[PDB]
Amino acid sequence: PPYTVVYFPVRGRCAALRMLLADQGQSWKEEVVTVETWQEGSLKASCLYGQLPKFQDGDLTLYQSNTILRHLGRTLGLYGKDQQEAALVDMVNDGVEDLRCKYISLIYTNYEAGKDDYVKALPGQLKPFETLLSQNQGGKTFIVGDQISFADYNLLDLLLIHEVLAPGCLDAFPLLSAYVGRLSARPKLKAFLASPEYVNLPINGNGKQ
Amino acid sequence: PPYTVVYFPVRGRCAALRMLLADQGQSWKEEVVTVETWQEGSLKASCLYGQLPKFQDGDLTLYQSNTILRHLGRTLGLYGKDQQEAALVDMVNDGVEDLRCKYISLIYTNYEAGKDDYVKALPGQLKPFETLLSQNQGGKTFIVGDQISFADYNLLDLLLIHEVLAPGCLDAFPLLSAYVGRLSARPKLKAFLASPEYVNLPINGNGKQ
Ligand SMILES: *S(=O)(=O)c1cccc(S(=O)(=O)N2CC(Cn3c(-c4ccc(Cn5nc(C)c([N+](=O)[O-])c5C)o4)nc4cc(C(=O)NC)ccc43)C2)c1
Ligand SMILES: N[C@@H](CCC(=O)N[C@@H](CS)C(=O)NCC(=O)O)C(=O)O
Repeated sequence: PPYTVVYFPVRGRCAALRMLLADQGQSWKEEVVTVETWQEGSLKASCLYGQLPKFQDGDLTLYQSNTILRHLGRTLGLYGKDQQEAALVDMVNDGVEDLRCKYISLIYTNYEAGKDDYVKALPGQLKPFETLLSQNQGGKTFIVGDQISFADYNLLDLLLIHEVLAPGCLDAFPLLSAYVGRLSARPKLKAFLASPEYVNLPINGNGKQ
Repeated sequence: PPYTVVYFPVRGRCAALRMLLADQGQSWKEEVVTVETWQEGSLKASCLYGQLPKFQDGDLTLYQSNTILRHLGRTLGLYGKDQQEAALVDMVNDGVEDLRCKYISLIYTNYEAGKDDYVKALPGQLKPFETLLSQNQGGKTFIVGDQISFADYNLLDLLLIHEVLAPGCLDAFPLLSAYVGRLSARPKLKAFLASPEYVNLPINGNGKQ
């Protein structure tokens, strides 16, 4: 198997790259890291920024989830068909990252106090991606151009975890909803999304969702 | 003039890309947006994510500073020599981003209370970049490979603003220090870093630093 994913037993910042790997018919080894292993200290100390995911593609070793996604996109043709489209994919993914940061802050540092304000503010954070969809072939293909990209898998995961956090949060965004259903029903992705290696994992690392 | 930058009269999220543009001998028109004009509300409602910088290259239009950086590096040859080096540059820029986010957070939401602990934690946040330099040509060329990349400009700007925040914070990191000196000696970049266009601006939108 060409790829190794080294992460905690969490969906987290690895859910999107896992989706990408599964939907593209790739195989990969999961190295699961428990609390005991991480506290041991040597794995962490070997990690560039002392964090996970760690990712192996042959004898290339990568850290940072967004770096990993861009890498897979580069080498599996999921980065747009020209340089202009590649910039657009960078835009979209960076917006996805900003919102994911806000989500992670809510989850890990302010769930009970912040959830109401967060759900009240969420439609403003989702409207940019519906605008994006509506300007690209009526939103009936992918988020950028007419072929799938790594930003699609990233945006999809962000949308799914938000539909967990605030159910019905996509009712006001018909295009984003049809987009979730369409990408979710792709066959290899569907299979992965229903497998135990996905369902048995919590979204996050602190029991909140 | 091919390029248009549309950001507040600040350095902020634009200091790096400007640096790159100046160092590559590029010309660009600056459109300056005051807080009064911003607070009017129209330009903000036309911004994809409600933020600036907004960037125009021909009739391609971009938002997000990292998107702009990656686009400039893709089109100017500052994004590695092969796919592996591009992935390493990504890994570096994302590390830079994380630290930049911590810095932005401090600067805007907790300067007085949080500066002391920010400074105490800074060496561990810098140690990875010292390690990277030590494994690429003795730290005596660039952060990745043997030619400059957009990650170099973003990292340089990060280090400069941290030296202003924590004087001598590079005392313990000889390679990062010599790096700041070397890249700043580059002719076009030195010229730009002493010009009024750069010098007359505050590091951040709220004058803290
Ligand atoms: S850049 O101008 O420094 C910049 C950095 C990050 C984000 C942006 S922005 O999205 O385009 N945007 C403009 C405004 C930043 N800003 C402010 C200001 C003071 C307090 C806040 C609220 N806030 N902003 C940020 C980034 C956070 N945060 O914690 O992440 C918070 C809570 O914004 N004041 C400003 C004054 C000027 C100016 O014209 N000075 C002479 C410019 C920008 C600016 C948020 C921009
Ligand atoms: N910027 C990183 C963030 C990864 C991250 O913070 N992961 C957490 C998992 S909850 C972690 O590594 N925590 C361990 C630590 O910092 O010791 C990425 O995108 O990969």
